[PDB]
Amino acid sequence: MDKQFVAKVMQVLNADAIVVKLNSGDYKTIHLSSIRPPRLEGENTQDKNKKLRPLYDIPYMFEAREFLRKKLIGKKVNVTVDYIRPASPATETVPAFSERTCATVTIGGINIAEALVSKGLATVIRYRQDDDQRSSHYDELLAAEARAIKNGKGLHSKKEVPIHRVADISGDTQKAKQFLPFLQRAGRSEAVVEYVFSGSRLKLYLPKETCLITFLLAGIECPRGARNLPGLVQEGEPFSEEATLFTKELVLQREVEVEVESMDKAGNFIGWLHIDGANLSVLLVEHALSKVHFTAERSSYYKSLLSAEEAAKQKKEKVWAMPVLEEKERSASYKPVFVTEITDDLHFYVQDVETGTQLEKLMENMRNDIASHPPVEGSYAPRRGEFCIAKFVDGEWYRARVEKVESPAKIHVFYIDYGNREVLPSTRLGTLSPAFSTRVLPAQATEYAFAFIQVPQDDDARTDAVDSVVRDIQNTQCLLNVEHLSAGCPHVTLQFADSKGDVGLGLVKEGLVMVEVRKEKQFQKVITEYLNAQESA
Repeated sequence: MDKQFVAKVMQVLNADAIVVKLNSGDYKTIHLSSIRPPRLEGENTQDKNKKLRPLYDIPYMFEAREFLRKKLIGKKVNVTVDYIRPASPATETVPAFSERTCATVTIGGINIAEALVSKGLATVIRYRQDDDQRSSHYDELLAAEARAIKNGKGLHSKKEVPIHRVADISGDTQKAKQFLPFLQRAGRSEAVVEYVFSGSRLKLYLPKETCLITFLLAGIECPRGARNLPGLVQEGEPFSEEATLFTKELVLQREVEVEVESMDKAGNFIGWLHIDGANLSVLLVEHALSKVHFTAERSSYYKSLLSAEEAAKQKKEKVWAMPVLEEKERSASYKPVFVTEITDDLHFYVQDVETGTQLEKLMENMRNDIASHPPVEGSYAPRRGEFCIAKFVDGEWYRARVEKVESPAKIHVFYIDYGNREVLPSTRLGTLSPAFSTRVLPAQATEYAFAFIQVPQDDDARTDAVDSVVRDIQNTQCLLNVEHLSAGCPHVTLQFADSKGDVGLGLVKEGLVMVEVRKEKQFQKVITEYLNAQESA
């Protein structure tokens, strides 16, 4: 990093630091040289044990953060690094050894640290040795402190300390229901974006109600992120990361206006966010970082959304756009699994036989809980990627994940413990209680493919291969051995529980499928075995 540079302020980190974006595109956290933000170090706060919120509980911290935010957010500042501390001595830091790049930050001729100090919103560090590194405008900082003292400002004031009371109904369903009608009736409410969870979900501060809420953008579907929950590991939807950054760079810590239309089961309010005359839902669609949802159809913003989506789709970009390690010995470790579903593209789902009892126990517990607390028919509008419970054709409830929301009557779900898919009406869906989520029992179904064989490209040929497998192993216990991973799901070999005959090899024997050769040494023998079968077919 250079000693001097001009950079754009992306976030105000409390009262003594900011995050800037360099011309190179990199982000840097910069602390203000020779000043300390207000801190509660030295005072007892047992009354706030594990409930202390620095922004609101530290004397003058809110005032300092707001002064900096209003003056700098989204602006270009002139920076000159004065010194670097290898490890901050502050009591609370993350991590325990945290470097601090300390600089003089100026804009329009105003030294930011000097301005904070003059208002008593920061204090000047005193140095024991004249050789200690300090701000290059140190004398000006001390002059500012004299003014703060003279005028009794901020931390130098003798007046009663200003108290800040801020309610927080973030992701709280019962509390959200209490506020919904009021927020809907208020029309456009002023708010400050405090956090951005993704391209479309944010945490907002509403000054008029001195309350914090979580908010989801209406009328669109924004790409979801990665997952690595128990039994569910996958990359995020395309451009989920860029969408988040788009929203962060545009609205983080900006004053915006929001219209609340409804709320979801998680306590998130759903509505429209307006920033400097623009509609965020429309902007995301315009930049091809989200798509229009059917909920937008009855909205006055529908035309703008369609126009944006039209231009985005024409560009055909963004949302509209394997060898393995060689090993000496081949795996060979067959374990009992229960094959539940065979897919049309010759893939299949299985459950671990060893945990079958755990799934049974969970289903009894969950279904008994559902029987006691029946989901309200039609009061649930699922969001893509959300977990839920779904009522299958057998009339029983199962854990599921929403994969696509076509309309209120057509919700595409995936039964996470079995592997089958179904299109159902929202009336046959309900919320999945935390007590029965993957936090308690992992998703039980795992997707696998046959190793060493090529899935027929010819529909009729593939259908015949699938029918054979369904007939031979669907809904039966088999032995499975993981051979290797792929760009998709893992490839395995299956053996019949009794004869222990290789299921995939059998498809080769019958001439239903061709062999897919692997180059890795561990498969030297098995590839010859498969190629021989193919020859004799």
